[PDB]
Amino acid sequence: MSPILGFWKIKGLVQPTRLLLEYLEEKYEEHLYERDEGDKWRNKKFELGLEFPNLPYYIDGDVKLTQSMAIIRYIADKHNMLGGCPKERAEISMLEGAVLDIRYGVSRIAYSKDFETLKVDFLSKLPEMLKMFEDRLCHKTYLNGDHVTHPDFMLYDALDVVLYMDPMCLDAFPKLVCFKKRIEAIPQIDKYLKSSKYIAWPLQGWQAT
Amino acid sequence: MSPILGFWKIKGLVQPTRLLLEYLEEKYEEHLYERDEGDKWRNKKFELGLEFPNLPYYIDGDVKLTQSMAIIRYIADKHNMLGGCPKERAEISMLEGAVLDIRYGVSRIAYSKDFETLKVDFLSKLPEMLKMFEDRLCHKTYLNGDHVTHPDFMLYDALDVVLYMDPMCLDAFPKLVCFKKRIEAIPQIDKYLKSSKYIAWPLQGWQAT
Ligand SMILES: N[C@H](CCC(=O)N[C@@H](CS)C(=O)NCC(=O)O)C(=O)O
Ligand SMILES: N[C@H](CCC(=O)N[C@@H](CS)C(=O)NCC(=O)O)C(=O)O
Repeated sequence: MSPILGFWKIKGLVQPTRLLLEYLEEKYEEHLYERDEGDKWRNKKFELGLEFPNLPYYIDGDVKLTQSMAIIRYIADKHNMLGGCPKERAEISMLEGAVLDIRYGVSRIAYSKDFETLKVDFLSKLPEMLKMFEDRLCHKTYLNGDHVTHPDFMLYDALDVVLYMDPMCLDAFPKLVCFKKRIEAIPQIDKYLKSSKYIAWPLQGWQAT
Repeated sequence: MSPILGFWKIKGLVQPTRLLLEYLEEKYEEHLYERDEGDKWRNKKFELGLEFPNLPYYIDGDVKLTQSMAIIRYIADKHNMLGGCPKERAEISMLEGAVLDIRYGVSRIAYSKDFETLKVDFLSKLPEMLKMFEDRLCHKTYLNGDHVTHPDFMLYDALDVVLYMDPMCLDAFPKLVCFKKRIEAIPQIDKYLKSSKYIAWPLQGWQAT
């Protein structure tokens, strides 16, 4: 059959994956659970055949995956986009785990209570990470070269997110602010963001702060 | 030259990498910073040539990597151990991101203050993850088959850790308790754990709780 991706109905960690799939004009159906269907899940949580039930999940009829990072890499690997050799592949991973630092850093807090108190403690160190990227896209169109690569989409995420936390963190960093438009300027990505399938909110679990 | 790995002087996220390297009888020198040398770092933090300075780092004279996960995968990829095809590689990733859930879950708290209060909230959900593994090693010697694979070592980590947090979480889960001995029963892994290079404490940043 044609790919079946599932996860809640938000952005969390599936979005980067959404964008990528979309970017490759891939065919896929979505299983979305609401703010109240939190049990509709609890039921099929096993019925599916995942050796590691969790969210999001992906069934290829060729595979049954859990773990968000594993899902996106797969979709990638099925397009040569993972690498060419040890050196390059470990380079995207580096880029990968780099974009992560931001994102996870965004939730290791967002759910807690001292947000307004811990975000400050984050925002102090935020720019030191962001800039690193800046220097990357200085003489490059996308984090790796002329071709795209999932990390590009994963970054487009961290950014869209942070920019709700403080729409100024990117001024000092110009090239990044172009990377965003550059991405949002890919036909594919456009057709999506302007349609119905696009989830504009929330960024995490409805429960979050 | 011969590989050069660096990180603080603890376990954190480098250990799984340590074990693996050791397992492959690889040659490598270690850059270890003490509890007070927290500035000895701050200096070379850039002097090195990492496009994404952070800890741990690895210089192959072929590459300069940051991001712990990227480092271990590399060492792996340089031994066919990463996969064979899309399906299998995304399977180790799944196993990968699975072992992660435990470990990170162990620090998203360990540093905070309500440990003794949040660990309970963790330990309630711990077994639901652990068991998943249990069912994996039921009819297998290691998380993937007869051959080893880095995730095996990453798990041997989560375990050695948790078992300081509550030495009973594994009783109900027998096969895992064998996996531990099974691992600690690899000549290589033995020669290490019983030597000087082995770091027995702490599991995280000295600062931690
Ligand atoms: N580290 C994540 C683990 C998943 C996770 O944290 N999932 C959340 C999304 S906010 C979900 O609620 N999980 C389902 C569950 O707890 O059973 C991954 O690789 O997918
Ligand atoms: N997600 C980690 C990022 C690193 C991290 O959290 N590193 C800690 C180890 S406890 C270190 O202190 N980082 C150095 C720094 O902040 O400059 C990775 O992939 O390596």
